[PDB]
Amino acid sequence: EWQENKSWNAHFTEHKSQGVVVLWNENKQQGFTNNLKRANQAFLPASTFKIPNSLIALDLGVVKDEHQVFKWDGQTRDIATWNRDHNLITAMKYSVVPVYQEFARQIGEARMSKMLHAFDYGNEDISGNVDSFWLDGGIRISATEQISFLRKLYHNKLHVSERSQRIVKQAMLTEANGDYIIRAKTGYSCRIEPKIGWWVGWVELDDNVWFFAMNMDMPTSDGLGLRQAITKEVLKQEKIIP
Amino acid sequence: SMKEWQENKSWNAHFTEHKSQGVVVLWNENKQQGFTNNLKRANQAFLPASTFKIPNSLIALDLGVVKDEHQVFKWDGQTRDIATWNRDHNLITAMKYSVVPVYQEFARQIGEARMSKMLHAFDYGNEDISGNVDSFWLDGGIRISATEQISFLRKLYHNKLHVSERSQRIVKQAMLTEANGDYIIRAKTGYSCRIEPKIGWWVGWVELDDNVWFFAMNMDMPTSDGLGLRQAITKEVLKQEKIIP
Ligand SMILES: [Ca+2]
Ligand SMILES: [Cl-]
Repeated sequence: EWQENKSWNAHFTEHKSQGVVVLWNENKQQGFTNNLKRANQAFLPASTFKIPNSLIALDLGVVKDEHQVFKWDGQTRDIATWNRDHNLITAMKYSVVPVYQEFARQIGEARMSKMLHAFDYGNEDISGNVDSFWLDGGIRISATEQISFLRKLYHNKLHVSERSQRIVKQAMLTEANGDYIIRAKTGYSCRIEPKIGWWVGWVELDDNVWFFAMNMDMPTSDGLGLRQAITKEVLKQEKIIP
Repeated sequence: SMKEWQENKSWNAHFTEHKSQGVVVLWNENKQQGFTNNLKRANQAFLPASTFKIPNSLIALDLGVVKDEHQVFKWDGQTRDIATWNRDHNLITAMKYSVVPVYQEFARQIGEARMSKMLHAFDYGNEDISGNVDSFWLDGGIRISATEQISFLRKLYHNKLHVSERSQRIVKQAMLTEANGDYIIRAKTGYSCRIEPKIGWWVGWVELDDNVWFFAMNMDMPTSDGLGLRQAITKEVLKQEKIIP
């Protein structure tokens, strides 16, 4: 079931914003959120789509392994970290859109649609550019739907090879210490209103796993760090992390 | 500057500062070159102690003794000195807390014949497991040097060991120790505390955006009070060489 804890809204309004956090306790099969309506509202996934895009590119052989080098095309884009060679690990880390646009072109519309239907990923609608539909096209996915998809990935239940799922979970690694491991992906939907930031993933503990998906209003890029900061505030307050 | 192995005695100051002695060995994967404060000790073979949990994990996975990283190894109900051992574990947490009893059971199930054959294929150390099948890495005959640990770890990193790619990916997951926006460390600690010379170990690697740095260190450990020096001295070297900030 789901519990709504409206008191968590303060975590957003104290930053002059609005948003949703969704938590899932895997051992207890219990969900929590500050806002049930928005937890189930579907938005563009923006660069959180790099999780399914990575899986499809690996399973089909577009990407051989996490070491294959994708050479910079020599065109200088706005984010300096994009203007260099990458592998799957660093393309995820710096959210290198052009590398993933090339993945999508090579996958093709037909195979992309077939795979997203098999994943049950959002509204499964890739209209718009084959190479940008997750940024300004027709695909929409909610925070609760992100949890469902991530749970399948965590348990190697998606209809792609076990190897592809293990490689993407490695590439999602974001933080690790003696208390917890976070595997996750950020997103920033900055073209189509409502402009929002995403953070989706999970926290591995010794004894349990907490899945999470959050999004928040993002009228400018100045607030992007609040995606992880707000989430961690909630995790700390609830004694999931120290 | 073309030498495969180069001695840099300036790192000794990190040992001297902590009234300690030992060896740090680094390997720059992009440049295929190595660095150490003590070439002689870098090539001296010691009991691996709990750094042996890396090969032991690989063998148990590949033979099916361990199904995967979620299988639960129930506590046998016997209360031992390290409190974190006295509970149920999986591969991730058994590696993290270095739960010896779990891996002793692994070794008994693998058996001496299959254990010997696998270490031979791994070319691991002196490949000699005389002693108890269940404790030879703690007080038996197997010995491995720091440079030999590097070579073995490089094989693991590239999935070049003879076991399945899946077994190798799982163990590399279980070796995860630290990760942030600057680096990822996959490593395993050890403490040889039964047979002289008593020593501590830390072996593994540091993943950067555009390179990997393998490391293996051991140091004299007359009592357990200095165990934190294994990571501290290693990190002091990594900082001096600008590998981590
Ligand atoms: Ca595959
Ligand atoms: Cl990992």
